[PDB]
Amino acid sequence: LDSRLPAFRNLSPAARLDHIGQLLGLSHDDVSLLANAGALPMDIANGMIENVIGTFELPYAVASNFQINGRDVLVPLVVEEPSIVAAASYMAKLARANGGFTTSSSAPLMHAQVQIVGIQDPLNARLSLLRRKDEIIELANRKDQLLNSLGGGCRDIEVHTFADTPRGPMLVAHLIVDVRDAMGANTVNTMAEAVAPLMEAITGGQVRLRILSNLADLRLARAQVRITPQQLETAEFSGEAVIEGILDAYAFAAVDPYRAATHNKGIMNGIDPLIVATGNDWRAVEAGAHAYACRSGHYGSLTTWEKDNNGHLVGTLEMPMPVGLVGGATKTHPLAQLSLRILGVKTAQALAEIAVAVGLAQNLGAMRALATEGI
Amino acid sequence: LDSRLPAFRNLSPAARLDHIGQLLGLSHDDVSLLANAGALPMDIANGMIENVIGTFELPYAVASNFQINGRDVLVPLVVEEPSIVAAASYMAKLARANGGFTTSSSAPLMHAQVQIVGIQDPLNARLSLLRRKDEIIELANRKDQLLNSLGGGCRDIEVHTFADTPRGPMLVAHLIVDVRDAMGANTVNTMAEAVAPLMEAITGGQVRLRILSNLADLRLARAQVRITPQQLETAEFSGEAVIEGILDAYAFAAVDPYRAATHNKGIMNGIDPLIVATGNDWRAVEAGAHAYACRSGHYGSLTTWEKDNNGHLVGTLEMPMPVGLVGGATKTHPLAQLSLRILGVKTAQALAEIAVAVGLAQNLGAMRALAT
Repeated sequence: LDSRLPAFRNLSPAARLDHIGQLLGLSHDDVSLLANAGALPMDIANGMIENVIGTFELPYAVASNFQINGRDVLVPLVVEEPSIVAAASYMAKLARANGGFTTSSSAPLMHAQVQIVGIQDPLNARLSLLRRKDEIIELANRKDQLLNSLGGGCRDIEVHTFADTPRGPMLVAHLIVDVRDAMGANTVNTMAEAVAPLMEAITGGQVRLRILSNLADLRLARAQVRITPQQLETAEFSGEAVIEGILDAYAFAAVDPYRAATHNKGIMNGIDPLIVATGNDWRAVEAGAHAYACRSGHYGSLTTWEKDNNGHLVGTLEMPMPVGLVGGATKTHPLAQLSLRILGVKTAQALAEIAVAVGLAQNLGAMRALATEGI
Repeated sequence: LDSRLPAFRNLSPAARLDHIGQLLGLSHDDVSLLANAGALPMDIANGMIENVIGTFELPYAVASNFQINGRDVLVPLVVEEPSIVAAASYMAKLARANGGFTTSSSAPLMHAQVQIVGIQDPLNARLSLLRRKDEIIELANRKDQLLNSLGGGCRDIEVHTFADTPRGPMLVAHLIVDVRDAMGANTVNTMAEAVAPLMEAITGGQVRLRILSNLADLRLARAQVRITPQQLETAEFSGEAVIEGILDAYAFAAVDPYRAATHNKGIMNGIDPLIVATGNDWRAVEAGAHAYACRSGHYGSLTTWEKDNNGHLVGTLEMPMPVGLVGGATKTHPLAQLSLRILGVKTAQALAEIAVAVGLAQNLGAMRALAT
């Protein structure tokens, strides 16, 4: 319940573990998982990917001070780069004074693309599909009733066209599916294959690809922070000046893709480590994050920074966050299961909300640093 | 070296390791590193990042069959998702028949950004900097004399302007630096801080940010592959039909960002694992890759696929690839050092070339699967 971890940064790893062991009430066996190497059995490892000849380790750390919608959370991170954990913890600390981080998210919605070719009337074919939308949605939904009972399932169908391409005219259907606590790939791919035949019948063309889109722009996670001028006071700068500089730094990233790429990288320095820690696919999160950053036809910043009516620094982070609590290595990796135990997350979207708060804090630290450094 | 690794997929991890051990001539000490857990000492781990309480493992695998510019290479990969290693190995295998992968790259060039504000004459200030470009380049080239004798160093300066910004007018200088075998961040950031004072004097404004740009578009790595129709016909599909479908798949990715994001993700499924294996920063490679994919204003495909004059399928992958043989975890992690040993790479750009070939092969497999 209290994530402030005093002196944590100077406690030996063992001491730190013990600590985390107590405030979370961790089981004996659970502490053993991080106290001795080899938590990932070779036969579990050998079953995960192919041509396995061993394992590879990265430091497992915990960021402190985080507070999500008023409640404290400890955050596990796996990465090789220094400063990330510290910066995240420090900004999280400044965040608590003004209420911590405020988050929210959309329903866990993923797209499954169903590409159709060979139709001479793609535009007309599109209306035929929309005409029988509910018929397509039902076929897809009778392929996984458990999910429907669990509160998920196909909720809609969008169809897009690309009549003129070097390869001919293309029609692309998008199955919109609520995947509850899964990242969604197989739930979605599965349904895509189940409707493909019916779509062929309705359009008269042939389905080419049936697969999820990593541009999960219907599964957004949101986070907000607020920092006051008092908190940003350094030896040589006024907390106000620093706020103004951070604003100049954000503007620079909003206009220059060379700065934006770097700016967003910092955001991912905070997010990716939590993804690995929970056994999730970091390539999926990365692709969705960057593709979304250039949705305006201009590669820009995923976060926003402004000075509010009180003169306070307020930042935002809204982005796609496809992540899961079940699925793949999230279940088979003992440490992934433990990370979820440390986080206390009950839904995939809850984990997603924590991800953007950490990403927002990481961006903040990076900018505060650059903004406060002297010539 | 012969990277066939026959029956490798079915050998036990121990057998696979021994096999990699003979084949490479690794010492008992080196094999010991993958044969027992804990290759990464806590005190090494504890010094790597902050608030450490332990370690986290991921499978360490080796993709087979790769051939770079005629020479065989074994490729280490660390990832949690299945199919990646197998797909990469299988496409590499098809690639050998037609010469394997042909690669190349630019010099290891990185940008260091030096943002300048507080001036009412940015456009004019820019010419003043260009006027003394050489004076700036030399100052920077002293902050790191070792780099220069190794064959690297600041090689140029570009200056860009942003006249109207809701925050005022902005001038941004770009130091172009050859970082040899480093990824470059600290080499570049240091030089940026060394010139910032001189730039302030020349423009009259004040330096805000001084930091490298992760959009490493001056450090590109290139890979090519060729597959014949014979190699691509299944029990149910004709090779040419398959080549044609792959072509339809590429076209789809070139126009639809929803497909491109997925298409490019697959490319990174192949690249990121090699990055982690060598202790490199995977966020840096990811950011540069995707930012580069939408440079034209439209988020598209990093790879290209075409049918050449003899009807053969030919793909390419050109993209920024900032990686290092030295720097950070690449040196302190015993397994990172071992991965470089297995790779046999002598320069950072050589590792970069292997990265795009693996990324190209991964994209290929994904597409062959879906059109099949």
